[PDB]
Amino acid sequence: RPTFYRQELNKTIWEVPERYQNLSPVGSGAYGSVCAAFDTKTGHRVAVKKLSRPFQSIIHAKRTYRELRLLKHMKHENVIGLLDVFTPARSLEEFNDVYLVTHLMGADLNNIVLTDDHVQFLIYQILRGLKYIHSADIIHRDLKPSNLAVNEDCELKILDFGLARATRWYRAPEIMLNWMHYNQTVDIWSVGCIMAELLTGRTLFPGTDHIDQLKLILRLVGTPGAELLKKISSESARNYIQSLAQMPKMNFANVFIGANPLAVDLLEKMLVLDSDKRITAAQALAHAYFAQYHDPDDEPVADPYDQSFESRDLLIDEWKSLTYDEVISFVPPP
Ligand SMILES: COc1ccc(N(C(=O)Nc2ccccc2Cl)c2ccnc(N[C@@H](C)C(C)(C)O)n2)cc1
Repeated sequence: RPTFYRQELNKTIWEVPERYQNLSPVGSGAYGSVCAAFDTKTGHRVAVKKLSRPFQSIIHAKRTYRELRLLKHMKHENVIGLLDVFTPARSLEEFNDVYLVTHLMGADLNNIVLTDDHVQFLIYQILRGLKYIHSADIIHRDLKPSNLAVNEDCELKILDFGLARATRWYRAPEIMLNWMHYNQTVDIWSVGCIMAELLTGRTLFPGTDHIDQLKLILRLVGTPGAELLKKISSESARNYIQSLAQMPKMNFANVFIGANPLAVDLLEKMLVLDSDKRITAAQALAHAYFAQYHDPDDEPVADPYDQSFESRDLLIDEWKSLTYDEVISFVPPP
């Protein structure tokens, strides 16, 4: 066991191993706070996230355990993974803090203030990470610019995916309006929104609320034909769509006038209302727009991922002990 040291950063306390030096606060949440640091063992800059109150309820506890499990599993260049996990606790009984460490990333994409080959490379890498996450049967559910991290080199990683766990601007219409049996393609919608906005410089669908969001989406993609209408189980939703004065599908060339037409065509395949008809991440990577980057021998899939725990309704101590086990059993990357 290594030696630890305490300091007090901006209202919060931090006890981290001596391995990590020069913590500078970098952001925060009800979920946790983050510091950049220097990792004396590798010479690299890293990010250490302290979870806020990991075991404050059975739902905090289960979330903690979810995040750790997911992260122990994610091993892909375009996905945030786990360099380290540690607790100052020397026993399960004193176990009440969790710290997570990964490579430090310079910025996120809401910050970015793009050209065609920039859009190509960034979307290519998101899709490549999503292909991997989707293959473990994980759905991100909240892909947005602020969740995608990027260096000045334009290397990109997805943060905070998985697995259970305005944002509404990038949300797919089926998840928005509470058709609670979606699929992985909800993420492909978000990707279309992100990509639209990188090429265009504005938010594709800036809803002021969920109803308005839906109205903006229907404006571009048109109201469902009977084919999609018949798969809508809720007369609430069905009637609302069937109360909305009809609207035609716009031609994407006009709305994304001056954009590479190959991007216009990808977007058309991503931004379909019918999630049974939406292109998947693997299909998207093979689309012509990414010809400069696609390589079917270097778009790996994931080991299968046991998320059975998700149906379990356990005690706080139970979730806490399971999290501790995972911490103990952690095997550093080479
Ligand atoms: C496995 O353990 C970690 C360790 C750190 C993180 N992390 C964050 O959670 N950051 C973050 C997220 C939301 C809001 C503010 C922040 Cl600062 C990271 C990871 C890498 N790089 C960053 N950079 C910050 C500066 C960012 C660009 C995301 O704002 N944050 C993720 C997983």
